[PDB]
Amino acid sequence: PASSGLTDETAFSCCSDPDPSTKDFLLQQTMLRIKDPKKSLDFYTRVLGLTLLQKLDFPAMKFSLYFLAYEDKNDIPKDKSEKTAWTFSRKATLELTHNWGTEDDETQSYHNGNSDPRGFGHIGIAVPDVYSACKRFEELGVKFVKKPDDGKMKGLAFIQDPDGYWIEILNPNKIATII
Amino acid sequence: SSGLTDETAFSCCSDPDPSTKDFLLQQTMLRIKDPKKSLDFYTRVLGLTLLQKLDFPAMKFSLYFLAYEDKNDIPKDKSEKTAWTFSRKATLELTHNWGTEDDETQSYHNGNSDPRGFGHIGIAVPDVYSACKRFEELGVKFVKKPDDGKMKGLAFIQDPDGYWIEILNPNKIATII
Ligand SMILES: FC(F)(F)Oc1ccc(NC(=S)N2CCc3c([nH]c4ccccc34)C2)cc1
Ligand SMILES: [Zn+2]
Ligand SMILES: [Zn+2]
Repeated sequence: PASSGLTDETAFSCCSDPDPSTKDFLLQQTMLRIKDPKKSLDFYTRVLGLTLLQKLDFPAMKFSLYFLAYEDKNDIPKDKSEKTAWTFSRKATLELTHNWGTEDDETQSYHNGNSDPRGFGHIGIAVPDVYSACKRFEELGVKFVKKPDDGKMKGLAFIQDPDGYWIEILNPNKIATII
Repeated sequence: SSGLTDETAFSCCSDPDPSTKDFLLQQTMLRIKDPKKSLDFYTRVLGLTLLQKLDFPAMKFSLYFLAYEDKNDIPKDKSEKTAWTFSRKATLELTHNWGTEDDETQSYHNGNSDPRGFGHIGIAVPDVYSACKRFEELGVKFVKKPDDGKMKGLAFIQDPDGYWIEILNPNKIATII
């Protein structure tokens, strides 16, 4: 017969315990290409409150990388080598990739993964209060894909960044409510 | 061209608003064709733990949450488990739309060919060369071997959907830059 999703039993049976060699692995980054770092940096820092950990430039290859994360800026090492080893050992960073010149091209944009052809869906941020977070987002001119009370899943939002990537806004202590 | 100067970049950065103080970067969502290949890949090859599984029969999809977390840390009772899962940093939400697994004319787009957007997720590891040795041994497909290309000591592998996963050592990137 055709799909009905895996039962917990089938799902749970596909799960292995971590091999000891993987014990110090961490999920360090999600990389997204960005058209204009001026817009993106302003959005991710001012709207969402993330910090720029490091900027890396690769002139020969004509791109820059910007690493953003929820980290205290006073924790960032000043020295470029110690900064680099710190940035790349932090959990949950965003690597924003700037291919030089895209900001000047008015016919160029990246694809957000949510229309054909689909793949990547979104990043997601946990906040203590979705409704107050989104009220602030609204006051700052943030574009919404889904307002918190819109649609089936009440109490949950999606906003877009300056490239159009979707960002889920959720409250971990109330997700239990909205099945 | 020539990129942003540090002064231009840094000048676009605001200090965080206090209302954002408890925000955390909780998930990256990827759509997956076959949850069987994927759970196997991410748990066994990569060593992540399945925190939780969610089903939405009305909409015909399931969500699988994976993260590097000790399973003995997972709340046993089903309600508080969810609030734990959704408060962990750096989880992967894998989205399975029912039926894609049986379809041979379907695959998802990895973001690295036209039209580009998403690039990859990235895993920091203590030793890239032994990790990739183990990966080779389990039959993992590579996009870039660690010694392949200019940037030595850094690898890209593919998951069962074709998404790229960077494999890196934070203490050797400083050398690599
Ligand atoms: F043109 C843009 F817009 F920049 O779009 C892109 C999109 C993706 C990339 N990155 C690619 S294509 N790869 C990563 C590293 C790598 C590839 N083959 C290899 C063979 C040997 C060693 C390393 C590699 C493939 C570079 C530029
Ligand atoms: Zn990367
Ligand atoms: Zn999500």
